[PDB]
This record gives sequence, structure tokens and C-alpha cells, in this order.
Amino acid sequence: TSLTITEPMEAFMAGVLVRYRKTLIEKTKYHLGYPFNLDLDYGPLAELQHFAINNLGDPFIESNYGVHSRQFEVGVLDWFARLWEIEQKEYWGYITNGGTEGNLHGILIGREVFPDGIFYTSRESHYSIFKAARMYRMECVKVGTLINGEIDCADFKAKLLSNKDKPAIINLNIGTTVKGAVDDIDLVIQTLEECGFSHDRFYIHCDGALFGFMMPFLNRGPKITFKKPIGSVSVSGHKFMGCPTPCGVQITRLEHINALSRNVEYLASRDATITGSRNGHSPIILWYALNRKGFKGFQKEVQKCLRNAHYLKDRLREAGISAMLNELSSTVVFERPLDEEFVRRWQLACEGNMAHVIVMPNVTIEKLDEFLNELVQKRANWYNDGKAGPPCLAPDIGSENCDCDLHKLKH
Amino acid sequence: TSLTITEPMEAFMAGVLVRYRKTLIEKTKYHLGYPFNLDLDYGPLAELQHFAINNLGDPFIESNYGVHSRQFEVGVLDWFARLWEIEQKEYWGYITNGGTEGNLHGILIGREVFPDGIFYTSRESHYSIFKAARMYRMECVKVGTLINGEIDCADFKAKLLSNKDKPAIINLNIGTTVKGAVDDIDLVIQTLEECGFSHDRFYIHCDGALFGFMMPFLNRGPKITFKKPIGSVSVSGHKFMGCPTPCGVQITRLEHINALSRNVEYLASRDATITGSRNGHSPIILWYALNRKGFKGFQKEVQKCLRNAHYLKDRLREAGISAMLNELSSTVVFERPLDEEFVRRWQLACEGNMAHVIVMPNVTIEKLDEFLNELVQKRANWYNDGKAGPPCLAPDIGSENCDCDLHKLKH
Ligand SMILES: [Zn+2]
Ligand SMILES: [Zn+2]
Ligand SMILES: [Zn+2]
Ligand SMILES: [Zn+2]
Repeated sequence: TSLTITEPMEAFMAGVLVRYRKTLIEKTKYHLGYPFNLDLDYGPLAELQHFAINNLGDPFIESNYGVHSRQFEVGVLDWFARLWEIEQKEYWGYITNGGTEGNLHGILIGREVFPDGIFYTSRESHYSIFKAARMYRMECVKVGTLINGEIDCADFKAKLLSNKDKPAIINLNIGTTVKGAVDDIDLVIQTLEECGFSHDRFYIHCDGALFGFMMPFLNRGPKITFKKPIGSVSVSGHKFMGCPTPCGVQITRLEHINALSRNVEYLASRDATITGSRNGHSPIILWYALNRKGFKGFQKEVQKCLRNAHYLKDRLREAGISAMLNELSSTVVFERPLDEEFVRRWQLACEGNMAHVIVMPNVTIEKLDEFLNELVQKRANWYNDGKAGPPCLAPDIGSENCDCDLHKLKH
Repeated sequence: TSLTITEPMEAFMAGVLVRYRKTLIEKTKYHLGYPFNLDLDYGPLAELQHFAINNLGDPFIESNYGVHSRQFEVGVLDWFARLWEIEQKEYWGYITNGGTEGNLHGILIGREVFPDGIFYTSRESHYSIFKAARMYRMECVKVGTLINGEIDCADFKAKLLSNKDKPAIINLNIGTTVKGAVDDIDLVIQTLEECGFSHDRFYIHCDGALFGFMMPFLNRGPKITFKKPIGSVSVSGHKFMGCPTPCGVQITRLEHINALSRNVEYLASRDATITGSRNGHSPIILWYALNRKGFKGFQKEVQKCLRNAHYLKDRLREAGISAMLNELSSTVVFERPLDEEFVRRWQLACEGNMAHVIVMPNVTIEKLDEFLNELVQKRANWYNDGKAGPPCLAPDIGSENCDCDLHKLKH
């Protein structure tokens, strides 16, 4: 709970670090709950930990602080711009400290385009989104959600129509935290158009912390492209790509950044970021990864993760455990384990009667089998004899996906 | 300007990293302008770059994500609480991604204590402060500054008195960016009291990005202590202590955090941070440093830096170069070099007619001599023959510190 700092040792401290490394190997082995790629292969870059790298200021305007990684950073941003179909001279962006910063930036951009804008996001938006709205003092209208976690564009439509006067700022979830739903970009855009909102009276941010990275590697789904009238897209680098430290990529339209960007004389750069000092090792790490693997290495990794999710779901239903997997998802929602020591061991994320597993590149079939074997074994003790019987997840995941004493019958 | 990412190499990429390491050694050698300690000695911790460490959530409430460094983080926060004289059960805080996040958090805390609060900060506050005020939609009253960069408590008094009705939220600069001034905490507090503001109608944040760390190691100055009615203090970890990546420490009063802190079920933790995912290598790095050096190692390092600043200033005045150093400062303000290739080589920060050198632990007498020898040599070419004569820095640093053709006479 605390490692106290005492006054002057190198055997004590190397003792601690040996012990600690041990626990991190254990934790890394059993981690299944959170969307972090734990297969980190950046051993050559670790030398660079000798430098105080700081990308302080604009990625595209070099500051007087010379210990930076802008060549890498700009490399990576260009790749992301290509990925989301925006040209060099149409886009601006930066490597962030994570999905939260991408969301704070994107929503702030939208506010500056439309200071009077009403803000809309689904009920299953990440907590960062509602935090942003409160930080920024924006009126937030929570939009309903279908069973699977997608924004409800009928409820969206309704809500739009009762604020016809004002501009709409929208956050769309490309892979919701709990259920792994993907908001229908195309349908949201259509709904705006047929409610009388033209491009120049709405701003959309796409929160793609995990799945915004993954979706472009599939042939399907509501493609993320600035050929459509979206404003900004963020992803998290420590989620799908994998990074020792949290990071992200935020990409917007250049015309949008002018309202945030101010000159700062003592930097000889501009400030258009949430942050000041910025992590300059992240850009190198992500550059390294993009180069080694390319679009075809990432595609493979994405496809294997969807397959491994499919597999886990199948085995759970087979075991008569309520479980759901959305079409565009590596997140397997399932009946929350009753044993909370079990939850803590596999580091499961839980909400109400749901838990979930996120099938990151590190998450192998071998590991899923270990997991299932343990789950099925312990589960036998939870709902048998005169005890309750499994919870009903039909309200959360649909009755088609529920295997309680009632809904299992209908399959 | 860009290192393009191409599709599949390990000789090309290790070629790039050899080249790049070279430039970072060069940059590290000549860096003088920014407040980053470049003497990083954390080579043993670099193994830990193999792990996706994430302190996601509250430092004091463990989340279900197990790959974290809370033992280290909490260790470090406790040390900082001791340092600023606040008890375990009176304080909350976290390790941030830098001084900007500390400021965003602190100012946001103050807003939640006083939603109607008028916000006050000096004209020489960091850009993060004015950014925060705009992000948060807070009315910001810029307070004047004495020549040396300290907040002007007469102008403060005046400004307070014309907003007697509303609470006061104040940012105080403990080491302003450009001039290295320290706002007079004690005098600000007195001014509030004699203007009719009792403790429970003002909130103070101390921005101590560089000097909040350094000041406690001196026997003098407006001591930073929660025994006085301050609300929150931030420092930057990559400034004085030194860290490969930007980080910081934000420490507030526990009673203050309740308004920001919300439970997040899927984490099994609380969200009271600006961020979500948080860097978990930083806490280890700062823990390592605090343990190896202790209060007595840091004191020594602080004292040497003040001495080396004193030295640089003296040699500049000797060379008839306008220069100033505040009493509680390692930042040497001086006539801005006319040669902007020279500015770029020593990575100097510049504002108007001022440049500055920040004497971080890495900045040795040997290095300062190299610098001065070059400066004096080139300067001989700038203001001689029929050309202008040096600029006057008296408006910026005081006529006592100016060595232009006019003010040098009066000394
Ligand atoms: Zn199937
Ligand atoms: Zn059911
Ligand atoms: Zn002297
Ligand atoms: Zn003068």
C-alpha cells in the first residue's frame, strides 16, 4: 500500500526492484480485463531513457528545446492522417498522454467552433467525456443506447429536434468501454442532415481509444474518414499498438486548430495542445511499431484478436455462461464472476452484472483456456444447490445472449 | 522535419537510432534555456520499460488493473506531503504528466470550491494558467507585476477591492517562467485578510513547476506550507528532480478533492484526476531519486545551482552584459543574443529583449565558461562600429541590472 522513502541501499533498492519485477510478470500473465496490449517489443528504444525527451509545443513548429522526437512524431501523425484519409495540408494533430487527453482536446475544439453548441453523447460514453463537458461548462444531453451499447439514433433525432435553434457538438464512441459497441457514424450524420443540420452547424469527435485504431484494418463497418464531416478522431497508443506509458494520437482538421493555437514566445513554438511539456519517447515507440509491422502486420494482429474474442465467447456460451460480442469488437461481455478474488486475479473490469475480457494481442488461446478452465470450475460452486441461480443479463446484453435459468430455454 | 513510415530494416532502424542518439547527446551538451534536469541516473529502472505500467485511477484506491506502481506513487506523494507540511489524513494528490496538468487540476479544484469565484493571477503567469481559465470559462483578472516579475500586491489589493462581493481564486507563481520571480505568498494572504476575505472565501493554488521543489531546501523565502491557507501546490518532476518523461506532483487538501472525485465502476477506483490512464513509470523514477538522494542530496543540488546561477550572472555583468537573478532563483535573465543561430545552439528561451539560462544540476561551471567564452566573442560583432549599441533591458529587469550605453554609466 506504500513503500516509504527514508533518508541516507543499492542492494535494498535492487531487492525491491527484483521483487517488483516479479509481481509485474505475474500481473502481466493473468491480465485480461483492460484494453492494453501487453506484448511490448521495444527493447532497443530503452537506451533512450537516458534522455529528457520533450516535444514541448507544436509537433510541426520546432521549439528552441532541442531534445525532442518531432521527426518521429510527425512521421506517426502523417501515418494516422493517411489512415483516416486527411491530406498533409488539411490536418493537424499531436501525440497525447492518452485517450482522455484526445477527448479533452477534441471536445474543446468543438466548443470553440460552437460556443453555444449543445453537446451530445451516448449514455455509455467514457467518463472522460462527461468530465470534459463539466470542465468546459458545456450543456450535455445524454443520448440513449440500444441493448448492445450503440447510440440510439432515434433518441438522438428526438433530442436534436428539441434543440433545433443551436449547433450540435457530438461525441461518437468507436468502441464503448464496457460493451465494445461502435456508434453508427453514417447514421448519425444522416440523422443530422434530415433534422436540418448542415455540415457547418455540427461538429463530431470520434472517441476511438481502442477500436478507432482497429477498425481501418477491417473491410467493413462505419469507416472513419475525414471524407465524411467529422471534426476529430483520437485513439490511445497504449491500448491496441502497445506502449510502456499511456499515450494517444489526436487528429483534427487544420482549420479547426486556429481557434486554440497561440504563439508562445519563450518556446519559439505555438500552444494548441492541452499539455505543455509532452512525452517524446512515445512518438519514437509508436514510430518503431508502425515501421516494423506496417498496415499488414496490424491487420493480422487485429484479425487474430477478433478471432480469439469469437473463440472466447463461443466457449462461454458452450459452458452456458451469458456472453456477448459485438460485430466490430474484441471485447467479450459476460456474466460477472461472483468470486471477487477471481475478478482480482484476472484483473477483470466489471459493471453491474457484466464483466468483460478484452482480447489484446498478448491474449492467446492458451491463456483463454487457462481462464475458462478456472472459470467453469469455480462457477459450479456459485449457483448450485438451493442457491439463487445465475443473474439475468438480458437487460444488458439481450435475451438471445443470456443463459440464465429462464433465457437459456429460448435457445 | 519528418521520418516517413514505409511498409515492410533492422539495420536501417538501428542506423536511425544511432544517428538520433548522436543528436540527442549533442543537444544535451549545449542545452541551457529550459528548466529540465538532464543529469538522469535511472539506468536500472530501464528494464521496467518491458511493462505497460498504468496507475489508472486514484493513487490511494487500487483499480483492478494490476500492472501499476501505486506503492512507489504513494511513497512519493507522502514525501511531498511531509515536504509541504500536510498530514496523511489531511491530503490528497497524484503524480501528473507535468506542470500543466498540476495547474489544470489545481485551478479546477478552486473553481469547484467557488463556482462564482473570480480568478486572479499575475501578468507573468505561465500560459497553462490562462489556458486553464479559458478552458474552464472562468473570469480571469490579470494582476500587475513588479519589475522583477513578482505579483504586485498593491495592484492585487486594488483588484480584490473592486470584486468584494465574490470569492477569490488565486494562482501564485513560485518561480515565474521568464524571470524566475516568486510571488509573496505571505503578503498575498495578508492582503486578502485586510481586504475582508477570510480563509473560507479564497482558494490559492501555488504553481511551483520548478521552484516549488527547490524552495523547501533553503532556510528562507515565503515557505510553502499547508499550515498557511493554500489549497494546492504543483511541481514538475522532469524540471528539478529530472525524469526521462514529463511528470509532476499535485497535492491538495482532502476536503477539496471530494467535489471532483467520482466512483468509476469498471475501474474499481475513483476518478479525481484530469487524466484516466496514468504513467506508472514516473512514480518509480521519482521514488528512486528521492531515496538515493534524500532531503540532504537535494539541498546540496539546489545550493550548487543557486551558486552556479550567481556565478553566471556575475561573469555577465563583468562582461558588461545586462543580466538579473532574483534572490530565490536559478534563472539568469540577460540581454537576448542578437545571433539567433547562437540562441538555437544553446537552446535559449527568449522573450522580447530578454533571454534566459536555467541552471539545472547538469549545468556546470565548465559548461557556463564554454558558453560565456562564445557569447563574449560573438557579442563583440553586434553593437560595435556605427551599429546601434546594446538594447535597454531596464524596463524588464531594472536599470540597476541594465548595462546599455546609458545605464552602465550609473554603475
Ligand atoms: Zn461463432
Ligand atoms: Zn436471462
Ligand atoms: Zn555576486
Ligand atoms: Zn538600459
